[PDB]
Amino acid sequence: VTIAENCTINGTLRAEKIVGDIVKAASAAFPRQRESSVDWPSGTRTVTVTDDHPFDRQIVVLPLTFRGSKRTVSGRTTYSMCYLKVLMNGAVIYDGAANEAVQVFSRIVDMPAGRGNVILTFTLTSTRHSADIPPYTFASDVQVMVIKKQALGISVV
Amino acid sequence: VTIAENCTINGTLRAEKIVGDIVKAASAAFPRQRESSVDWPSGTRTVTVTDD
Repeated sequence: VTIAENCTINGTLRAEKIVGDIVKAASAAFPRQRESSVDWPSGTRTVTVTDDHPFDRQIVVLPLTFRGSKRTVSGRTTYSMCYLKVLMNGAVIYDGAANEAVQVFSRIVDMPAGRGNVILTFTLTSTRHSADIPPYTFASDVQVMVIKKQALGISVV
Repeated sequence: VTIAENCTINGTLRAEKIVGDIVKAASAAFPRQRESSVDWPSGTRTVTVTDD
């Protein structure tokens, strides 16, 4: 069926695939490495978006908050840094580090139509205070949405 | 087309605008003003939502 203008269903629409201006969403938590009683985020999450749409799309990475720590023992101060590296199709697009203050990563990745699948890799690494004290870092979940760009519902200029 | 009851699609539904029980979204970044080797966010963004 090809409808050139408005189509109005007054009941229930049961569609398998929708290629409209709806939102797509995926989410995951970083793998946790643990010892004794404490764990920290350390690992990689790979998000694949297929180019199965006829219009360009925006992949929005929602605010991801990552933070390290500082510990002073016997007057000696040690840092536990949290490194977040974000790759688009194998090319580094973000490389951030947190020591004490929180760092927030939220980005827009322009995926066009027909260019191919877009792969976003989020690698997070935590460094220990010393050989005996494990890393003490925090990192929130990675959440990714796909939106339409230049849509008629919401516009942004 | 006007349908008074359920409509079922066994393939791909491709609509430009969808009006009902859906989650719309938009996003942008603030303009950045820069000098030498340092930039900072400073600017205006507008989000318009249509009453449709």
